[PDB]
Amino acid sequence: ASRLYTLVLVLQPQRVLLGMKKRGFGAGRWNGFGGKVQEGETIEDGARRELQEESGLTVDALHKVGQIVFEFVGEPELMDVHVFCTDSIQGTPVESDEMRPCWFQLDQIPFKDMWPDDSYWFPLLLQKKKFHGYFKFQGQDTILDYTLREVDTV
Ligand SMILES: Nc1nc(SCCc2ccccc2)c2[nH]cnc2n1
Repeated sequence: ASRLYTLVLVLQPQRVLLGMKKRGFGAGRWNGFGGKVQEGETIEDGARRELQEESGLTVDALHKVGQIVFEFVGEPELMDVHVFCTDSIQGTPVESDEMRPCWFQLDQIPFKDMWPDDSYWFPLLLQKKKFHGYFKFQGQDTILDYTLREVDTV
């Protein structure tokens, strides 16, 4: 029992783009751009769709960099999140109803105002390593169990 989601990180040589989530799931935390994958689109098409909806950006190419599975206590469906990276983007990011975008220097990442699992795997993304992760949550703040490894194929 699982459902597909996407997450996109725009990572340039000296900065990374994050959005402050204004409503819905994860509101009040900085994150990459993404959401549910729809019927009739590929996983990559869904990532591009969410990036455009939430920031206005389009891209030449997306690269697969990780997979993370989330379990929330008392929720029947696991979340299967496919994580993508890009350097080159097309456009200037703008605010949407869902997200307020800002650039961050790579030594000033706001981990205290991010999902707690990001402190574990985001460092691997910044180091350009591919990864598989699993995190079990009780509510939105408490990690009960986790696994994390580097992989050769995402
Ligand atoms: N960084 C991060 N992201 C997510 S969900 C990302 C994808 C998403 C899904 C549904 C609505 C909008 C966005 C997380 N969940 C639990 N820990 C987490 N960490």
